[PDB]
This record gives sequence, C-alpha cells and structure tokens, in this order.
Amino acid sequence: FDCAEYRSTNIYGYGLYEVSMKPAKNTGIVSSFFTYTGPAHGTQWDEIDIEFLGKDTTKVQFNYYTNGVGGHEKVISLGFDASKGFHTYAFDWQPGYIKWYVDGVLKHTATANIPSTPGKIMMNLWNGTGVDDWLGSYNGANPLYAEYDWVKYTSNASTDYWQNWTDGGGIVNAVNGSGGNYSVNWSNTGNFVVGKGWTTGSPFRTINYNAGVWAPNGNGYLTLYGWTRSPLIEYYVVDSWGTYRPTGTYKGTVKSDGGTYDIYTTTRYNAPSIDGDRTTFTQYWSVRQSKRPTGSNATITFSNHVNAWKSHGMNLGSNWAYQVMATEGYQSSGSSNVTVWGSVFWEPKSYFNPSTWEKADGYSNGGVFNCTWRANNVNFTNDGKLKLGLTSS
Amino acid sequence: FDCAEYRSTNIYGYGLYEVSMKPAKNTGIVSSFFTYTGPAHGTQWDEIDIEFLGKDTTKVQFNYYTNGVGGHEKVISLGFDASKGFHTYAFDWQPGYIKWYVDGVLKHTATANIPSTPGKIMMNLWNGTGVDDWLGSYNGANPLYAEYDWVKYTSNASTDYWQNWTDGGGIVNAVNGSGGNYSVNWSNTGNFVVGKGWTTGSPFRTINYNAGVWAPNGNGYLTLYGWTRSPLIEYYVVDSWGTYRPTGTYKGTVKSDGGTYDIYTTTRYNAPSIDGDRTTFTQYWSVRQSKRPTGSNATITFSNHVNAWKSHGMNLGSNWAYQVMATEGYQSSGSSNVTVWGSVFWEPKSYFNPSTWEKADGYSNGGVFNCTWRANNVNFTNDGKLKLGLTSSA
Ligand SMILES: [Ca+2]
Ligand SMILES: [Ca+2]
Repeated sequence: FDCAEYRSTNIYGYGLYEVSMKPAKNTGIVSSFFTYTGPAHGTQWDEIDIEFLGKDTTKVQFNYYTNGVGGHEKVISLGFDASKGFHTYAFDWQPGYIKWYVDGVLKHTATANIPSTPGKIMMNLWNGTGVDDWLGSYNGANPLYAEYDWVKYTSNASTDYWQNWTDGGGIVNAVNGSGGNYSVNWSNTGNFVVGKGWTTGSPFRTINYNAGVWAPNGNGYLTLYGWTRSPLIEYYVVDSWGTYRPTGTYKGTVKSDGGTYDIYTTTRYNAPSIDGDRTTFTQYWSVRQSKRPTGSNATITFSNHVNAWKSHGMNLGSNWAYQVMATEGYQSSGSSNVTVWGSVFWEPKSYFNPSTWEKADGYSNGGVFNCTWRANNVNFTNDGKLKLGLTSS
Repeated sequence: FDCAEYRSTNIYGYGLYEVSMKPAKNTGIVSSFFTYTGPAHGTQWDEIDIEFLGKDTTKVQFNYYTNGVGGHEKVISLGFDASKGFHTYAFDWQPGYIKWYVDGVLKHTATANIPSTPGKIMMNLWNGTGVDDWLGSYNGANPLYAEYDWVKYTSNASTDYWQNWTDGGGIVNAVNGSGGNYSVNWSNTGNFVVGKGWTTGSPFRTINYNAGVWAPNGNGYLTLYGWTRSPLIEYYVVDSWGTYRPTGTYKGTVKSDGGTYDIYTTTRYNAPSIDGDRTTFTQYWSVRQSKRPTGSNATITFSNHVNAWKSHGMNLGSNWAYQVMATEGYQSSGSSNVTVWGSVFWEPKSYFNPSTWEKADGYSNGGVFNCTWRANNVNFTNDGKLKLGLTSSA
C-alpha cells in the first residue's frame, strides 16, 4: 500500500493554523492536518493534530503530543459529513493553550501540557494496521483521496496595550480577547474608542490586522489611532467607516498599502485628551478615499503616513504614547471584531512549490502506518487543490 | 495618621538625580527625595537621601546607607526657607563619590563606602515617633503636604575621547573634568579645538549637552565636531558662536531640535587634519540661523543633519573617526564650560503614570514611621505638581 504526505520546508511557531479541506471516507484510514517536530529532527516530539477517521467523517478528532506524550484525544460531532464538502478547520496554538475551530466556531480548548517546539506543517492520508479499535480495519478499497484547498499560518503580534474608553453615553460592550483580538458591540452611544495595540507607538511600526467583523450601523471608524506628547497630537489612519467620512482641512494625498488616502488636519479645543480632558491640540489624518475591504488581512505601513505628513508640514510629538488599531464611534450602534497579527504564511495549494513544501517519498513511518509514502501520490488538481491519494500495488 | 510615598517601578544606577520640590513645614515630620533598594527588592540596603526635617526648613539633611550601614548624616544651612518656594536639589551618584547640590551649588561631598546597587527613585512624607531629639515631637498638625514639580535622572555619558588640540598660538587652558564635563579658558590664540565625545562617531548619535558657560570674546564655536575617512571629511553642527558665523557654499536648511540651520559645504587646503599637518579635505556644516541659548539643556539629533546632508548630495565617509561636543577658537580669548550627558529619565509629574511609578498603599513601614501609606494621599494638582499628603484619622 502506497500513501501520501505533504510537509512544509520551514518550521512554524505559536499562532493560528487554518486549513480548508475535504477528508477521504473509508474504514481503516486517516486524513489529517497537523504540526510536527520530533527526535529525527533533533527535538522532543511536539505535534498538534486535526484528524478525520475515515470510518466516520461526521466526526473530527483533535489531539496533541508533547515530549512524545499524547492521550489528549477529543472527538467532536460535526453536524455534517466532512467528506461531502470543503470546510475550514483551525487551531490557535499558544504557550498556555490550544483552541480548535470548525468553520470559525470554537469547539474545544486544551490547557494541559501544551507543546512548545516550532514544527513543520503537514498533511497526510494513510491506512492503519494494529489500531482496529481506533480506525476500524482497512479493507483495501482504493484509490482513495483527501483534498486540501488552502493552508494559512498567522504569527503573533505582541500587542501589549488594551484600550477601552467610553464617554458614558449609551452602551459599549468591548471584549479584550485572546492575543491581538478584540470585539465591540455598541448601542446608541456617545463617543468611544476601543482597540488593541502598543503602549509606546512608533513611526516605524507596520500594523497588520484583519477586521473579521466591520458592521457599524451609523458613525464608526476602523482606524489606526494614537497619540504623541511634546506636542500633544492625536493621529489617525482611517481604513473604513460607517455613515460618515472624517475630513478636515485638506493637505494632499499619500499612496500606501495599495490604497490612496486624503491627508487632513483638524484642531480641537476643550475636549478630552491624554494630557487632561480639556486641552488644545491638533489631529492629523490619513483617510482612505473609499472604504477598504474588510474580512481579509490588511497592512498599514505607518511610516509611509508619518513621512507623507512630514512632507505637508505635519510633524509628530517626541514622547510617543499609545498606538492602536481602533474602532471609534459616535451616536451610533454596531459590531466590530478585529485581530492585530504578526506575519502570514499563505498557501493556495494551486501547485507543487518545492521551496516551501516537500513530498514524503521512499520510506514508511512504520508502526501503525501500513503503507509507504510516495511523491507520486501527492498531486494537484486543475482547480488548484492538493489531492492526496491512497493506492495499491 | 495616613502618609504618602511615590516610587519608580524601574531601578536606576550611577548618574545625576535632581528634583524640584517644596517640603512640608512642621515639627515631627520628614519630606524627602531618595534612591532606595533593600530586602523587599531582593537586595542589600543601599539608599541615598535628601531629607527636609520639618522642624527647621531652613536646613536640609544629606545621608546614605550602604549594605544597611548609615551614619553619614550631614546637615547644611540653606540660606532660605525650603518650605516657601520650589528649589532644585540633587545628588550626583558615582562609583567613587556622591556630590549634593542646592540650586546647582555644590554643598557636600562623600567618598567612603559609596552605594553601588541600583535602586528605585522615591519621594515620601511621614511623621515619626521615638525620635524627638532628631525630628522634634509630632504635634498632629494636619493636613500637611510636600510638593514636587519634577524629577530628572541623567545617566552617565560614556564619552571615551578627550580632545585638546592647539596650533600653539596663545594660551589654551583646557580642563578634562569629571564624566562628560570639560572647560576651556583661552587667551589671544591661533586655532584650537577642545571637547569631549567618542573615539568612533556614529550617524545615529543623539548628543545631550549643556554649556554652563559660553563666553567667547571673539571668534569661537560651540559645536558638534567630527570626522570621517573614505573620504576624509570634517563636519560641524554649530549651535552658538562669538563674533564670526561660519558659512560656505549654501545648500539649504534643516530644522532640528527646535532650531533651523543653514547647510554649507567648504574646502580646506594645505591645512592640518587627522591625516597629516598639511592636507586637503572637504568640510560639511550645519550652522544655526541664530545663536542657541546656553546654560540650559540642549540636544543635537545628529541623524537629522546626516539625513539632510544626504538630501543635498553631501555623503559622509564610511570609516568614522572621533565625534565631540567642542569649543573651537581662532584669534580670540574667552571661557566655556560644557557637559555632555547620557540618557535622561524626565518626569514632569503632570499625572499618575502607572508604567513608571507606583503609590505605596495599605501598610506602615513601622518603627519610626508612625503612619500608614495611602495611595489616596498621592495626588496631582491641576498645574502639574505631585502632592504627597499627611492626613489624620480614618
Ligand atoms: Ca486551492
Ligand atoms: Ca510639574
């Protein structure tokens, strides 16, 4: 028996691992997506799994090994047959937990003896021997296939600041979420500003976020927000908004991260600021000429804005205070869900890219794996999908 | 009684510590500014003090504890009542000594068994018991408060180069002072360049200095000065001068650290340079459009100049030689006194900053400290002063 394993050439650490896949269906096999490192690579055996036991594809199995100790199996009922269509499975791996998801919904959290060694991303399909109680016995049916549409890994941002300010009008339910994530649900408010970011901003920072939810019902801004002191200046890089587009005195424009922004300035007197709730300071703005798409990864190269501002005579303070990816609102209702992240590894799997992936070939895992890995069983379909096969002879 | 103590979250080492404050006046209390490290910070007890005994606010007491041993009290007459206005008190803490100052005047020096363990910066007000001969008896007067307008700590410069070059004309009395400080007194000279700085310059250095004395009597420059090789270039950032403002071939201007400078290029031939007594080289200049005030702190963000020079096609060499904060002179007389500083921790005390400070709360030091620390007694005024109160009851 011949089986298939596709594995990354690089190693990856803590962060969110997502895959879109359709597992094979048959007694005695497994289709999976997992991270792995072990003794053959000079490390302890640290692995995090997503496994579909072909005997019953209406279930998914989650597991993990740390220093070679597994025993963390959690089987969950899916509510659909995973073999009948593509679905997104994922696990967020951090030092104190692992959270697994199905089509974006949280289904299981683990906290005991979590792995810590960066591993490779892997995907395999195989038939077992000696584990009939676990997989059912394999009946030789072939060929069988497991398909994967895309793989994505996003590393941590290291945001250290949480901002949750409301003027007291209406309701602002802000949620300080895990890592760089936050969400806000608001109802008929006065003014507020909620966001995650950094305690000390920087003119060189590159902010990467994703707004999984951007649904202002009225005046809301999805915006890089921060301050400087010496002098006191509040700045904004607005990517999207609600029913009102912020403007002021026009200075010019700046092209950055695929968008063009209008640059403005506005002055403020007697309003809440970081140096006291009744002060006098300017606001610097970059406002996108049209709302940025949300729901996907977006980058704000803050230095291009700082520089274009410098160029139009707008210079910032030298005492840098907080810097966040915010949701601000006024006299409105809405929801927002935003994640600030570190870096993304994106693989569309449209074909075999030999710099970032390798096809296991010419050897068997032995043990319960009753098959040899073959690069010939790792192919790409026309519609740009990884197709893993289990064949015989 | 409830009392107050405000202390830094970070620890600080050798360097100059200054505070602008006005202690409370009353028999029985102490208002202070001091560095502290001890058992509760996991170390030996090292502390340096500035204490105002409320029984007599015309005097100030200096002390220090090293490995839990004190006994170095020194009381000096201020010549004024400390409780009537703000004054600046400081101590310069170095490996081999401590120097204390009042309004910038040296008042006391110690050298024996100098503390060496970095500690927190602290301020407190408290009333004692059992030490009436030292503090007087505390009569319960209340409420009382000590005020502090700002705190500043400046670390050491780590300048590793002393410049003292004269062509031999007239007299150049250069003084290699402590740390980054130097002075020069000169009379009817030829050309000379004196200063302190670094053996290897950097396009990224930020120079903090202060010219305590800037009194050229003729042609003299107060300037950042340095060279590169590959190619050989002499560069200046001139902040002040005497009777002659240096100029050359005009390129443009750069705004930096609050001033605007004119950018110039010039060429020198058959003149001395770090490469020979007779050489030819290029000079790059930034010259302030008007003289920079002296006597108060000044900063030169050198990368602003390097970057503007690059804009105009003035690229520096790749092998960096010395870089100093200099006094240069030609055919003149005069005096200068300049100090290059290290990095600064500046706290204007405009409000509570929980990242760099904490309020002592819910416990008493006990012993002589007849009061409980309360975070509620550490407040900030509208006008940016820290107010540490001593209050009665519950
Ligand atoms: Ca695909
Ligand atoms: Ca102040």
